[PDB]
Order: sequence, then C-alpha cells, then structure tokens
Amino acid sequence: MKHSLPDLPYDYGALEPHINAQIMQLHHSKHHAAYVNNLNVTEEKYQEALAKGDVTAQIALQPALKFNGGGHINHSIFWTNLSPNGGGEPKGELLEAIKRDFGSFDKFKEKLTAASVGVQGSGWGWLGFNKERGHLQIAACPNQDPLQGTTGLIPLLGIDVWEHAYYLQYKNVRPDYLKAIWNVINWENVTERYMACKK
Amino acid sequence: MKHSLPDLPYDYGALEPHINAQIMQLHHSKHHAAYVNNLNVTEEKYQEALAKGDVTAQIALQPALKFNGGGHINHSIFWTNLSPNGGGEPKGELLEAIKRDFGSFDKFKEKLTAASVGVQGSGWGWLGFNKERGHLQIAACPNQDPLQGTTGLIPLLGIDVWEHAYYLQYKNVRPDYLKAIWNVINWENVTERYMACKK
Amino acid sequence: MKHSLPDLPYDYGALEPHINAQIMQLHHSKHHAAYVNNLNVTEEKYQEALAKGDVTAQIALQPALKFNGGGHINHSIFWTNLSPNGGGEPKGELLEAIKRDFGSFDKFKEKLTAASVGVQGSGWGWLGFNKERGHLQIAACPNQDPLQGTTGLIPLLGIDVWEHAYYLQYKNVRPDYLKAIWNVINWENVTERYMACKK
Amino acid sequence: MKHSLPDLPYDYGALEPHINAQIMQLHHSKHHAAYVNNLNVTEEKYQEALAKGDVTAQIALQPALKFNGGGHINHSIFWTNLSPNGGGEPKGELLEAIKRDFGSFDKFKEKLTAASVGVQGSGWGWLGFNKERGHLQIAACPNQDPLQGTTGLIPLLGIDVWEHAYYLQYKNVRPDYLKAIWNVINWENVTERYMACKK
Ligand SMILES: [Mn+3]
Ligand SMILES: [Mn+3]
Ligand SMILES: [Mn+3]
Ligand SMILES: [Mn+3]
Repeated sequence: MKHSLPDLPYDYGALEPHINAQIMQLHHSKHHAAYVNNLNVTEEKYQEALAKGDVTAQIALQPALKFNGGGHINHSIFWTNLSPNGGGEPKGELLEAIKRDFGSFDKFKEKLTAASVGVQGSGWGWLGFNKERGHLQIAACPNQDPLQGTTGLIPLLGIDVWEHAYYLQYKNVRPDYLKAIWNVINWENVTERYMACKK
Repeated sequence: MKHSLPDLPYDYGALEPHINAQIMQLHHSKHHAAYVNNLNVTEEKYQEALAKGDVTAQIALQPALKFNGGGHINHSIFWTNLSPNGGGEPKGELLEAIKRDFGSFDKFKEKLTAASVGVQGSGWGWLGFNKERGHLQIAACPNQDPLQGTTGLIPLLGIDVWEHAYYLQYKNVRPDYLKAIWNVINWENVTERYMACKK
Repeated sequence: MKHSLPDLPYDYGALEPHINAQIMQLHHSKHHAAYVNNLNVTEEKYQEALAKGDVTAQIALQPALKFNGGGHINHSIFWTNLSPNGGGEPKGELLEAIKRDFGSFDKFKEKLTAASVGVQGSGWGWLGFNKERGHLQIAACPNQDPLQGTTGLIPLLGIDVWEHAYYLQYKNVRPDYLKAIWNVINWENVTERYMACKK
Repeated sequence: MKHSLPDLPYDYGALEPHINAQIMQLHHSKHHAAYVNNLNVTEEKYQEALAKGDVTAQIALQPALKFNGGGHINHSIFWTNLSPNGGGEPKGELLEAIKRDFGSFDKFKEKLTAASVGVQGSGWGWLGFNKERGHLQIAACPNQDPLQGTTGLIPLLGIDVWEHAYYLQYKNVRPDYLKAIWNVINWENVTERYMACKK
C-alpha cells in the first residue's frame, strides 16, 4: 500500500477570486506531489532500517518522515476543507458545539484567525476535536507537523499559512488571505469530520 | 537608542534579473520594516517587565523578541551580503580559509546550497566563523533565529530561504533561487566581516 | 529586582515520612538557591544588553533566564503546595470544578499522575486554569519551563518530577513518589489560587 | 529485531570508589532495562503502523522511539567507556588528534567538563568525531537524544549527566561526579572507536 497524490475535487480555478488558480495549481501539483513522493521514498528507507533494527537510521529519518508525512496528511485534508460552494456558517450540531465552546461563530473565527496569523514562520491553524474532553479546541502547528500525531486532537478544519499558500495573491498581508478563505470553507466536510468523532 | 530600518545600498532593481525589484521592495520595505517596529514594541514591553521583575512577562515575550529581533539582525546583514557588482569568487585570506576548511570554493558552494535547500520550513543558511576553533563553519537556522545569539558563530554570509525571498520569481523551485544568488554575492562585504574576526 | 530565596513555611522534615528531610533541604537550600542566584546574575546581564541595544546578547541570555527564572517560579509555588496538614480531598468550589472538568477526584488524580509519570527527562506536572476557556487543564512542562509564561495557564498545583525531587527516597520508582505526594498536598493553597482566577 | 540488555563487562562495584555499586546496579538493571523493554514495545507498534500506512501513528511514536531507542544506544556505549583499569591519559593517534583539535589533553578535559556541567536538565556530554570535517568535536545532547542519529557525529566518549547517574553519591554537585569519572574512562575503547572512524 503506497500513498498517492489525491485528485482535487474541483477545477484549479473553482475558488477564484478568493484563491487564484496559479496558487491552487502550484500548491497541489508541485508542493503536495513532492511530499507524497518523498514520504514514499522515506518509508522505504525506514522499512529497511526497522528490519535491521538500525535505530540510528530510524532516528535520523524521523524529521523527513514527519515533514513529508505531515505534508501529505495536511494538504489532503486541506483540499476537502475548501469548496466552490462553501462559505457561510455551519448548521446543526456543529454550529451548536461552536457556540457552546467559543461563545459565537464570530468569536471562533476571531480565535482561529488569531492562531493562524500568529504562526511565526510556516505552519497551520486548526480547529480540532479533543476526544478526551469531548469539546472543540483551537491549536497551531509548525511547518508540516500534523495535528493528530503530535497533539492527539482530531483535525476538523485546517488553514495552511505557509507563504506558498497566499503570497502570489496577497503578498505579505496574511490577514487578507484569512479574510478571503472564509468564503470557500466547506462546512459540510467540516461537519462530516466532526460527526465521525461523536457516536 | 531605538533600532531603525536601514536604507538599502542600491536601487530595488539593481539585482535584476537574479532577484527582481518586487521581491526586493517587498522583502525590505514590508517584511524588514515590520520586524524592526515590532522589535521596538517588544523591547518596551520587556523593559517595563524587567524593571518590575515580572519574570512571567519576560518569558512570555521571548519568542516575540527572538523572532522580530532576529529578523532585524538577519535582513540587515543580508542586504550587505548582496551587491549589483558582486558575484565571482573571493580572494586573499578568505579564499584561502575556504579552500582550507572546505576543500575548494565549489565544495563550499555545494555545502551551503545543501544546507539552505535542506531547511524544512522557513529559515536561513549561513557561512559562519567559529571563534573557539578559529575556522569557518556552515550552519542552518529556523525561522528568524539569529546565528550568533543561538550558536555563538559569527555570521559571514546569510541566505534567506523564506518563501517570500524567492517565490514570486522562482515559485517552489528553491534550487533555482540558490543558483542565481551566487551572481550577486558581495564577497567584499563577506571578506570584511571575516577579517574583523581575526586579529 | 534582586530576587530572593523564600523561607520555607515549615521545617524541612515536616513532610516525613512522605518526603524526607534531606530531599527538602537539598531541594530548597541548594537547588532552588542556585536558580535564584543565577536568575539575579542573568537579569543583570540582560539589563545591560537592553541598554546598549545588543539584541544578540538578549537572545543569547534567553535559555538562562527561562531555566533559572522558571526554576524560581516553579519551586516557590511548589513549596506552598505542600503542607504537613495537607492531603485528603478538596472541598467547596474547587472540588466542584474538578468534578465538572474531570469527572471525579479519582480520575483527576489518575490523569495528573499519568501526566507527571509520562514526562521524559526533567520537568513538572501541573494542574492549571485556562482563563480563556474557564476550566481546569492538566499540563506537563519540560525542564524548568514555567506554566504561565509558556502556556498562558494559571498554575494551581505543580509536581516536580526532576529526579532530585525523589531519587534519594524512591530511587527510579517515580510512581511511588507520585502516590506519596498526594499525602502532603496543601489543598487550602490550591483553593486560594483557584479562587484568585475567578472574579 | 528484539533488542536485549547487554551484560556488563565488569562487576557492578568495580568502579568504586569513583562510582559506587548501587548507582551502577540501578543504572544498568533498572534504567537501561526499561529503555530496552520499551524500545521493543515501541518497535512492534511502529512495524504495524508502517504495514497499514498509518502515518499518524508512525509520527505519534517518534518521541518514544527516540527517547527509549537513544537510551539503549547511549547506555550501551557508556558502559564500554568505563573500566576499573581506566583513567590516565590516552596515547598514540587519539592523543595526537586531541592535541591537534583541542590544544592539549587538559583543555579537552576542561571543555568536555563544561559541556557536561552546562546541560540544563537531563542529557549527555559527548566527545564525537565529525566525518565531514575529519576532526573531533564536543557536543551535548538533551534527554536521551543520541549523538549520531541527531547530529551525524560518531560517538567516542559519552558522559551521562542525568541525575540518576550521580545523585546518590555526589548529590547536586555535578562537578564532583565529572571530576571523578575521568578516573574510570576506558581510553582503550575510546581509541578503538576513533580508529574505526578512520580508513
Ligand atoms: Mn501548503
Ligand atoms: Mn526574509
Ligand atoms: Mn526541583
Ligand atoms: Mn543514564
């Protein structure tokens, strides 16, 4: 079982004018493609190392596995979090959980925006689900470090704040990108990840 | 004594076609300007905190100080490392030190290139001077973490590999940026930092 | 400011047989004492660096300030968290907050124990208060990194799991130390810190 | 592979009075033993994760693999670095390499001592070999992070400065432990590791 680059559920230009086709094409077809290939390359090296019990080689490979493995996980989620039919507000139990845990939908937007803009360097802003406490929680992750593997939280909604995610369009003004991305959020997908946690 | 944004020693377009004016203008007039202002803001908060002995406030501010303080230091060095009259190879004692410590000028280029391309996320590649051992040394730093404050090495030549340093021109192909930047290296300035370490 | 080593609120042997007098004496009069002395030394150097605008020197000092500064913060709270009159269970609003957020007092005990035993290397287990969410939260911190300065949580109860906190008595068996320490928790102080977080 | 706890090359009390038998026995039969058992447990979980392509699970396991894996690597070298027949100074090519790279044996001793005493929290001091530059190098590592896996340096001589390595005998006075340990260094083994690095 090899990992593969998933096809995008929409055309590269489907999110215009909020995210233009050139960013989407570069972000998906160059960046994500590289993470999955290097993940596959890295897993073969680690697979060899684990069989020989070469702990030094296993440990030397951990950054490459985390970096490329996280990149694959994160972008694969990210594409599903966006939709040309998205935007607006969530409904039903997710909306009620957000009001419950954050006060209002607007306060949640403020807190996730603040977490994303506050990332020093490259990283991600997340809405996550805390299985232990049974409530929603906002977290930020550096580089391509994935949410669940490093915090235990189930990822619901991720915001890529790597400069390659917005720079061609918004240059250094990260707040403009965060403002625009709310217009294409696929709350149906966010809701489906959330409902899968509860039973 | 307040920190200030230094003027560039050349026109925004002086490094064309290797680095185009739009990157230089954005990199200097937006990014660097923000680091120095936030550094000044952060120092006032810390200056208050240190007077009251509020250790919690001092510690809470450390990331902001390191991030914005490093950004100011790094870019201020970076501008001097580039020149429209640069490129080529160094001469004199610096050239001899490089052959001595790295084998050849081309091997040094390979090693600094590899360190820079290998940065996962945002960071810097450096040629530094090890005062303790008295030789040259290559190091990589994450985000805006400055070389001397965190490693003890004296910075000689820095390569900004933040995506805002190349993405508008070279997109995701960081190796193309590293190849081009060798054409505008100010070896005179690199030499002057190096000679200041020796006595 | 010139920080000072606080006097202990009890005799070094007051917690026997749960924590023996030699640990308390070494932990207070040698270990804590060293952090205070080095904190004062570190703060003096930092004040000079800030006056000259030496950003490099400020950044070089951050590990010593956080480590020794945190050590002072952490132990000063820790001593107030213990009492020969301690142990048992809390009452009133703190007990109700624990039931709300953790289910029961026993489950809180199990989770804080797990957080403390799970620390890899040197560090601390904490019960803290999250002002943003208005609930209790368990956290672990590495080395002497202090809870509030690095996480924003208000410390209520801290467990030092540096080996110097137990090794003379409990050797490598950290669970025995954790089981014993519940017997000397000053729940009256934990209650006062919690009430101070509320309006 | 199924890693195993290595037999000690000497009696637990063979290094008295420099390192007492109780530390050696606890350090070998409890501390090292725990790393091996948890390493085998951790490797089994990782093999399953790799088979299912569960990248999240692979990443969640990295801290346990590095910590317990490094603990096995580090202590296995450490035991071979000590000998009742040890102490004194090295001879031959190792002694000459030290003079070349550090000036004198005494200065090497001062610097490795400083590197070991300067570790904040748990960790190790190392003399290592840098294959790239072809010279000796002093490094410190946190917790059980292993030298070669995280830095690329070949370990020659390691100093465990976890408190469990000295506290029963030397209490908080790490310099006394460091001064004493020179008396039991197996320079014959250090020499064999160094020669193995050369062609
Ligand atoms: Mn991305
Ligand atoms: Mn830059
Ligand atoms: Mn302590
Ligand atoms: Mn040990």
